[PDB]
Formats: sequence, structure tokens, C-alpha cells
Amino acid sequence: TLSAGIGLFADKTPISLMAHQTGELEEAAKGNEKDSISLFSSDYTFKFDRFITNVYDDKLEQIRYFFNHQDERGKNFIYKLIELLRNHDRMNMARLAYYLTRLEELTRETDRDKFKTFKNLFYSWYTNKNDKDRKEAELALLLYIYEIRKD
RNA sequence: AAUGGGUAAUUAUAGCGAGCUAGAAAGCGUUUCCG
Repeated sequence: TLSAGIGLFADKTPISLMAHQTGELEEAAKGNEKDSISLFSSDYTFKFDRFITNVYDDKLEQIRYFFNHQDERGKNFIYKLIELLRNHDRMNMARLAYYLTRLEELTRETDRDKFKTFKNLFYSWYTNKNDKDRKEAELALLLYIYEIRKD
């Protein structure tokens, strides 16, 4: 198998700093199980199979299918979900539960069913104890809010 | 009958509990001493 580190950098930067930082990323990926990919950071070191079949093909398609077929929720909901994924106390489970149930009712009753499906999926992979589906969801939201930013 | 007195409840009830934009952007990634 093979293991990879994928950095992410703005333009007009060196290729020595860049190569060294993603070398540190591939070494943090080597340290995991040496079958692993570290997108962008020293955490986020996923196994490669879980990155393919549980981040692209599972979570990020279900995020993209939500936020492109509704108008009322936007960037702000995504940023406030990213924060609750990044903190994750025991209290933030209840706070995320209150937030998502509180935004059930605010939808147009035509999109309340689709928001309810997204509510159930996001709460289910927030309160999963195994800590796989939580950092995978955080990375899926990072990639999705990367790929929809304007100038 | 006259006289002297007031007494018992309820003290807020039902909701909303924040929403959407922005989530960093331009520059500089080496220069001099040195051959």
C-alpha cells in the first residue's frame, strides 16, 4: 500500500518550505498505520480506505446533496457546525441537539423533511462514540466549505 | 335583629431563544559581504 500527505498552500510560496511541510504531513501519515493520508494538517490523518469510501463517497456527497438543493441554510450553518465538531464537549452534544432541533422548525415545511434527514445524519455522526465519523465529518465540511467559497 | 368585621382564589399564561452575509485579502520567500 501507499501513504500520502497532501498539503495546501496559497500562491507565491517557496517549494522548499512547501515540500518540507508536506513531508512532515506524509511522516505523520507514516506514523499512523502506514496506510494513511493526512490532508492538510498534522491531525486529520485518516486511513486511506476510510478517506475514500467514507469521506468522498459517503459524507461529502451527502453534504453536497443537502446544501445545493435548499436555499435557506447557507455558509453560517456550516461554520457553526464546524465549530461544534472542533470543540466536542459532552455539553456540545446537547448544544448541537438543541441547535438542530431549533432549526427544524425554522424551515419552510416543504424543506423540513429534507432538513430532518440531514439533522438525523449529522447528529448520528456527531454522537457516534468511536471518533471516526466526527473528524471525518469535520474534514468533509472543511472540503465542502473550501469548494464553495467565492472570491 | 343589632353590633364588629371582610374573607377565599389567581401573582403572569402560550411562544419565539437568534437568522443570513463575510470566515481572511493583498505584499515580501531571500539580500549583502564572497569568489
